Amino acid sequence: HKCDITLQAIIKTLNSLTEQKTLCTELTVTDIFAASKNTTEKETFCRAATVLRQFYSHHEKDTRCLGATAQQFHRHKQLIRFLKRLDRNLWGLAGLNSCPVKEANQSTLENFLERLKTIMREKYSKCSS
Repeated sequence: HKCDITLQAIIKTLNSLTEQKTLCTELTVTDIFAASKNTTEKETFCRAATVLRQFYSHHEKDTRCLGATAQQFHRHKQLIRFLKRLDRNLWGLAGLNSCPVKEANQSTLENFLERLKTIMREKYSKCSS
């Protein structure tokens, strides 16, 4: 379950998420990676899934992100869709719903996703020859 193909599904979505820019990828999320100690692997996924869920739940209908042009509106919806897909996979990996996030530092969504991608790519690396 640890080196499950789900790792690839998460990476694929993160690749799409970071090659896509929005009017709000600069808005912030709690930096769960600002901890001088990321707990167990499952706990890290639960925390990442938690911060992303509050982000898309709070910005799906945000006037700052909805967009003026058809293209902006499309990218917004696309972003929300990808976040939900990423979140779904993370919760699946976490096998946990109740996890505390105490970090004060706020990082832009964009930087948070790049960081998560790095971590995910590392897991993939540790799983393969």
